[PDB]
Amino acid sequence: HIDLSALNPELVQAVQHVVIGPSSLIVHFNEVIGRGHFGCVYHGTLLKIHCAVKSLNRITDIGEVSQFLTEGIIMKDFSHPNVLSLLGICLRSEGSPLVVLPYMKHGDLRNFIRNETHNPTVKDLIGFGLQVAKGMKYLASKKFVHRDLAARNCMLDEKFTVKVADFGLARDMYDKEYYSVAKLPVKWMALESLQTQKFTTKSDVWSFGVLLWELMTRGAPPYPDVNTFDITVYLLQGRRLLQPEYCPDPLYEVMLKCWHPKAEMRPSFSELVSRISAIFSTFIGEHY
Ligand SMILES: CN1CCN(c2cnc3cc(C(F)(F)F)cc(-c4cccc(O)c4)c3n2)CC1
Repeated sequence: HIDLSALNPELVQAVQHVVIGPSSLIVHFNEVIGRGHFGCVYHGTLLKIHCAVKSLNRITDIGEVSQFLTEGIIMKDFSHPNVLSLLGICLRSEGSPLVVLPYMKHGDLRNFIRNETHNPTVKDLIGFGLQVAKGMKYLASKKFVHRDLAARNCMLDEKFTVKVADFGLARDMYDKEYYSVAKLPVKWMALESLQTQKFTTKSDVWSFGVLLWELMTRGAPPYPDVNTFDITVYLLQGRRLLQPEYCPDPLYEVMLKCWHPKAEMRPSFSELVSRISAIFSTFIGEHY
């Protein structure tokens, strides 16, 4: 039970445009979409917009709630077609605060590409990669470092638009099996992050490379037989993930660039969009 009467009335005024009235949102607590460490996600309907609603169970304090509000306002103004949007936040006199997010029909991108009901083409796969690159170009422009880029942390909507997710108020550990313990996604991490536990846009690029390998393999696990404690040495020896069977040569060249051991020699996300755009354009799709 969070004491809403204690919130500063001026902060409450400043946050209003992120705020969703309890009266405008039905949460279907019956219908669980999924869960992370920080909370369960439920189907909801927003005044009718099908949405995903996440109950942030580790907000207890009034101080915490006030930070949450300010974070919501900040994150609400992020806006790009390949970055997950924050629809709003909802505070309740009982229960944890709620984060309202668009519903993503096709779930996470790793599960989609592993699903036997769908058969994306090589072009579709490259296209997913390009879309992540565009969304990351946007985040990097805002000086926002993801720190956990991976196919499992991108979502797919009904139009097969990819949205970079798992950041801001949606940040969580949703599948613990890919993190080693401070839980680290070691098989996605840049060589220097393994050594220092610091992350930058240049380390996001490295992870993006691994993501592109996940895409082109249709969701193979990276380095499954290299132990967590051996991966730094493996990478120091210059060894990398092998070219996927259906990955075009220039696209594997792009991946190797992303895994350069000198962070400063990796491409920018702008250069990735450029390079992947070109490679994408060499494939004929259904209508163009
Ligand atoms: C059967 N599938 C039907 C679509 N599914 C959807 C649809 N939209 C989601 C939106 C979000 C968002 F971040 F926006 F809150 C989050 C999830 C999601 C949340 C936790 C685990 C997970 O794996 C997925 C969504 N999961 C999954 C299950």
